[PDB]
Amino acid sequence: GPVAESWCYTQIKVVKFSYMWTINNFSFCREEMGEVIKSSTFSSGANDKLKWCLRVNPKGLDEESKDYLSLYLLLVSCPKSEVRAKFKFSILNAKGEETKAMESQRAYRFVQGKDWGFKKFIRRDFLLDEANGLLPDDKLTLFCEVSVVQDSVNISGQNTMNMVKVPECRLADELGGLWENSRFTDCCLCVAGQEFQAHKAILAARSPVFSAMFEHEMEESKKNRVEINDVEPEVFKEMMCFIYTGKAPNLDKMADDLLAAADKYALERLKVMCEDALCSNLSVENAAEILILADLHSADQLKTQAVDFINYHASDVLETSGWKSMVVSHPHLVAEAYRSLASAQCPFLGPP
Amino acid sequence: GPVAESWCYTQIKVVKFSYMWTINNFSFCREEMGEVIKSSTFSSGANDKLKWCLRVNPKGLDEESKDYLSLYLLLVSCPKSEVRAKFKFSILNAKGEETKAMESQRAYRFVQGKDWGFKKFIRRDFLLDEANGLLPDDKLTLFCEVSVVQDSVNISGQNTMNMVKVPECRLADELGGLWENSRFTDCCLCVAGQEFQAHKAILAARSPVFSAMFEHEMEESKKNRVEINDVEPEVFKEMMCFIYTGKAPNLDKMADDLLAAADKYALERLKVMCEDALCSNLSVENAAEILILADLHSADQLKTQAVDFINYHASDVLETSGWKSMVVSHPHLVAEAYRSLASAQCPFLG
Amino acid sequence: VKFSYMWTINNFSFCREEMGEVIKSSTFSSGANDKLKWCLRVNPKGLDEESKDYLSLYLLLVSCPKSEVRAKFKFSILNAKGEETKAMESQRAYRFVQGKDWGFKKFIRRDFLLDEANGLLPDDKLTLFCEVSVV
Amino acid sequence: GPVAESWCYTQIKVVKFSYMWTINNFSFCREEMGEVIKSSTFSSGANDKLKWCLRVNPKGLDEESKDYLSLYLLLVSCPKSEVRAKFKFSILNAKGEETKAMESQRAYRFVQGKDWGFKKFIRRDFLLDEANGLLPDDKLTLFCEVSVVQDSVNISGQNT
Repeated sequence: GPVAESWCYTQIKVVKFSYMWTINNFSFCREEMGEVIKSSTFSSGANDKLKWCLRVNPKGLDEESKDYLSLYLLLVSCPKSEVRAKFKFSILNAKGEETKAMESQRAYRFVQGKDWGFKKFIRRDFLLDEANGLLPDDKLTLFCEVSVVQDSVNISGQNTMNMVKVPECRLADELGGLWENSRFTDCCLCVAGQEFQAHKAILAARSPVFSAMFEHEMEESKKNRVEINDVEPEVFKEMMCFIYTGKAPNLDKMADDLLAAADKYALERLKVMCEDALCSNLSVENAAEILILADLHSADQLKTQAVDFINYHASDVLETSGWKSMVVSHPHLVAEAYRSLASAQCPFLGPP
Repeated sequence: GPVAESWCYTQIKVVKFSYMWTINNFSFCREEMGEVIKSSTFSSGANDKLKWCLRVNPKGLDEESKDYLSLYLLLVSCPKSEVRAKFKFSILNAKGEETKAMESQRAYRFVQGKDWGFKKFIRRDFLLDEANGLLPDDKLTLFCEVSVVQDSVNISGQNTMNMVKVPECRLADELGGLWENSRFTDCCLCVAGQEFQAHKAILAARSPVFSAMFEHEMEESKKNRVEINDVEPEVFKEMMCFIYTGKAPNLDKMADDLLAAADKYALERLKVMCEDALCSNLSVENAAEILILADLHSADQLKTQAVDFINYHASDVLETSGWKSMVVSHPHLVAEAYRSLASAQCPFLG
Repeated sequence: VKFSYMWTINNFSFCREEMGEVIKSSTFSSGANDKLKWCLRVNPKGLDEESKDYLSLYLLLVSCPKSEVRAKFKFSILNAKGEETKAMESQRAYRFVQGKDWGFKKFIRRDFLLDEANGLLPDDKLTLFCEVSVV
Repeated sequence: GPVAESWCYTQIKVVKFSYMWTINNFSFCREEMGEVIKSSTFSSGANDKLKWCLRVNPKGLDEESKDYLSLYLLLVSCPKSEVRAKFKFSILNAKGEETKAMESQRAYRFVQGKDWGFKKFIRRDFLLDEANGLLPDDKLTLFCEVSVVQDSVNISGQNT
């Protein structure tokens, strides 16, 4: 383990798109040799100006490929003249696993309107055989993965310089002890009959709700006792810990009540923290309750991921009693669920 | 089962419809009228927009097909100009016949104003022969389910997740805004007459020197009326900026006095930060001045760096007036210089 | 429904690439119905190994409202004067689908194009003239 | 030439750098096979981000090029990932005109720290004889003309 006086780091940026192309009732291939079936243009968010498409010859490109379905990748739109990429084609069987997954050894050069692919991809008989499982419900399930390389960039770091070294920011390190020791604070803070000691400055700096609460004539006379009963002390301690310190250690065990309290007190960052923590806990059985919580507390990101989840897994949630209470308690939730479900994945019977 | 991101699916759903039609007196109809057969047309499909007609010719329309009986699918008008429909007519098993009956293996594209079908279905005498059991009550029922497979394009879906954003902590910028606003201030710090207002708890948490004076029972008077005279106002503002923000933006231009204030108020991080500023500023003219300042303020890292710099550049440093003044003013400083030049090096032959 | 296309390539002797790549044009149509989008595809060298000393060209249909479109295309090269020379068409009405290319791989000899007395490469610029009729 | 309804003028941008290099007292090259003597870094005004240089080995690179002067073009710095270019080298004579000018037909890809050149550029004794005059006053004048090709762009001009 040597120590280097200066170190370097050159990273060539790799971005990956993936594509899923199914062909229904594929034995009705509809045409003879020379038929090219295109697919829709696809891209990811970055940089979203790289449009790719797949072109399949079910019969074959040429007379050597008669018993060979051929699959090609064609780059339709690219802002630059050259993009180099490496592709991998695969076919899903009835279970769904990869089969005949073959890749490209080379990062081919791509231009506007250039296609690179495998003319010798798969035997026509090996696909057409039902016992191989490669045409489940006559659905040809292609699956493509493309990795584009960009220019690499040089970090060009250098250590063993600037001999005197400053410490890391001590602000949070010391102020985390401030709430814990509860020193030089003035005002009481009652939650469920349990009192804590806090001062107005940090609470007003980190929450507009308390900023509006303390300044409205109560600080002159009733500064000590404030009325809070919507929340419990075991979540309120974490509330004060996040307010004073800026960190949330015990977030997963209380991501519901902390979300409710942050929604109550306009804690934007804490609301996003509870959103991420609870959204990592998404599952089939607890979809109705998290949907209800997100709609109640106006969590935009959480409700977006929740409606995407319920549209993807609506086949197994409706039988649970959460949906059965949800329909009677929140009809608007059912309306929003139907509106989200009837437009994205099965809008107008395609796919059925 | 891998996951991917579009679900293209090319839904190529087919349009099929049910149909009922009965033919009466099929045995002697050729002797009745002949070959030119006209039957009723029907409309089906999307709200009966599509037009179709099914009829059976009992004998060949021309001379060549007199051997094989005609089941021709007449198509006066088609739905779309391109219909690559592999038509598969069927019978709902009036008797047992699902093989040896001519069923289409390859069809033709149907265009507007053109009819397409097949002219050979079964041998005429073989059909007329009742011994094969192909005469159920002298009537045949048609269930023509036309299968157009042309409509396929396309549907699509983006199908993105992107997880959650998770913005960064901003306690530093928030506390800087708190210092700038000065809301609910607990103590008044007066420096050179000018009064700033600050919070007691944050100052005590950051600097032990401020922490101590707010604990020695000097509270009834020194809360609002603490005097701070040995510092400049701008250096006090920069030090309060370090205390509240945790950051020192303007530190590089005022290293020495800010180091002095940091030494006075025991801010170790600010002390080392001003030390770092001073260390990468050394020149032969004022290096002894830096050493004097570092020794005065007990800055050990900067002290060692300046001592080593002077040891490396001693041939030019000794000519400066600052060295000649430290020789008089700070003798043990030059003693440390000699110690770190001799004890920390050598032997060097002689 | 007869389109027309005057598609121009400059500094062609700097063909920039070896055998087996394609310089596409941009999508073009007429005013009506302006939905059938077409594009030429020219390989400066041979598309195939046996063509090689050859200049292949195709017409490709990118966007189509209908399924299959019947059309007859005629390619030409406009010389230094500007007349239609090396003009050869397709007699058959070929069938065009989403992403089909039809044309002539053996369109013109590369040496016959690079001959400077022929005048088929004026100012290192080539002007292909395409006329496609859709029925 | 009839008027087309729609047309497209496709513009493959090219830039050209010209370079003149003068080596005085070249016969005092002072070293054997394997010595490289570089030139100053050079570019044009726009975009001035592609920085070129020449490199010459007086005796040669390889055992095949003992009696061959070897000359290379080296791209010292370039912000883009790759740059495609065609170069042409020439040696000026005593009267100053081009002589033994030889070029490269294929545009080579250039990247950080890559060179491309002619190892068998000119016969060494062909240079060193006085009769051809390609070494006037023991001065060697090289003219390097390089062409960098860029992105093509489509304008899509539509007419009535």
